[PDB]
Amino acid sequence: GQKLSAYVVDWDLPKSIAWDKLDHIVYAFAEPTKDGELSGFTDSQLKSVVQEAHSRGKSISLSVGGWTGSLYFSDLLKSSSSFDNFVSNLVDVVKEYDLDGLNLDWEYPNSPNGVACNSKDENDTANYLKLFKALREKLGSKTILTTAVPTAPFNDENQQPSTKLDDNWASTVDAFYIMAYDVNGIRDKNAGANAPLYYSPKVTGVEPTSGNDAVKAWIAAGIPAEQLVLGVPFYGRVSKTLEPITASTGLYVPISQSSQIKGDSTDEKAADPCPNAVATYSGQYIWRTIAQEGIARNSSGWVTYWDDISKTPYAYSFSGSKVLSFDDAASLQDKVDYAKKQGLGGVMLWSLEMDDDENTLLNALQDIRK
Repeated sequence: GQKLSAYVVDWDLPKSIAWDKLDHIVYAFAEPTKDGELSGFTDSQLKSVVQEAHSRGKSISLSVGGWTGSLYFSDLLKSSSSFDNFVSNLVDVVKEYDLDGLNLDWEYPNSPNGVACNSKDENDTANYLKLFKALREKLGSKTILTTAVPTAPFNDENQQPSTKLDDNWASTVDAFYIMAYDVNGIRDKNAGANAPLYYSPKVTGVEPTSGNDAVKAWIAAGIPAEQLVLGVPFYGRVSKTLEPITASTGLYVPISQSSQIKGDSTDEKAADPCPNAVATYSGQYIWRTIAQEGIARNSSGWVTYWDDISKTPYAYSFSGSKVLSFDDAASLQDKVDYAKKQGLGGVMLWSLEMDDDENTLLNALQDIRK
């Protein structure tokens, strides 16, 4: 298995990759086109990084899909001819780039969530498994086949999270990388954690999930814990509170749902790949910024707190009335402790370039690889 996997992104590769602090690089993203070709990544970068990984004895997978790369998965897999062509192209990419694996990041099978104009079909989840089976048959047992997954099992024919997965999921796919981040946001009445480790039903106005709830849901639906990988963020998110946060309010306070405020300098306005889509901010605030601004020592207009329920830090800036939910060394350690206790297969991180030059967050993950 891969104890610690790190996503790196084509549009912003890390200036230096800390190879000795990770086991697996996941290169994001190749985006399937309407014709089932793989586009949206930089040839020379992937070849450079594969060579570096291999020189260092490290495994590298290509991640296929991602948020803006999921438009065509449903269409591609629901037609026999496009399915076969897509499979052929995926096998070709593995050979062309000497990849050790493929990480499929369809966001999401049969879902009106994810990019609004994504194709969708009742058979999406069954077809996704068919895809993994085809890849397994063509590439063999050595290739690492993984999938990045939401906080509940893949949707069934009625767009409901599956309560019982086909046991060929676990027997075909090596690992399931749970995206236990971006959990709360403007779709919720109250602020909540970006990557809560726990969720308590006593808290209303937030999404009723967390790392723990997600892991439990995936295990309950049939995936053994050792094939689950807990994903963690190297960024936080800002929300705009309607009233100030104080020592008395805690994190879970009412927020503006009118529009997502900008996070840090990495938070560029961007529109989803749909007709007439409006450009929006994500509220992303990467660790490098959190560290540089001294948020943790109440600098730069922030006052920091810890949320004991979710086991994550948060901070309030009276200027702009912003709450930042984030992860630090302590909260990442707590996620690792949880992952080890649950006997998970490992952890993964999104994404590597977000760490500071001292590898503060990546260092916080090291207990998973021992």
